[PDB]
Amino acid sequence: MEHVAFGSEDIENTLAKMDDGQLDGLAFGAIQLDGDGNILQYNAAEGDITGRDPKQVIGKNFFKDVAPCTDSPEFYGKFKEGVASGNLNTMFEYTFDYQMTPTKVKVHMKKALSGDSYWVFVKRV
Ligand SMILES: *C(=O)/C=C/c1ccc(O)cc1
Repeated sequence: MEHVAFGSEDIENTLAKMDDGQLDGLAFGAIQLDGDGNILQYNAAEGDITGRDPKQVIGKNFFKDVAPCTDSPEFYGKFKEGVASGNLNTMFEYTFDYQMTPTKVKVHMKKALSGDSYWVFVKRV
């Protein structure tokens, strides 16, 4: 696979500029968002967790379109606050339940190293 653990302290360095192929080798779901929440990258593990087809969701807005169950203070609010501050590093459990069997996950959102983009990492719990 790719040898990176969920929640690693330097994950943003390890995944910096990772192409879509390499991202598909992670053991956990990985989504890269711009500051508005548009999907830039979406890996295979995430698609397995959620059922979404990665290439279909890239370019969509995660909060508006793909994941309305995350359009809440508890998820989007945290994301939006992090984007506004230009800093984000949070881990929390959540349940994904839009047009899918409800699935509890652990989420790690972390600002990407460079630029202004934001990772959403997901694993099952
Ligand atoms: C709630 O609507 C959650 C949906 C969802 C979460 C994560 C994804 O990668 C895709 C859909």
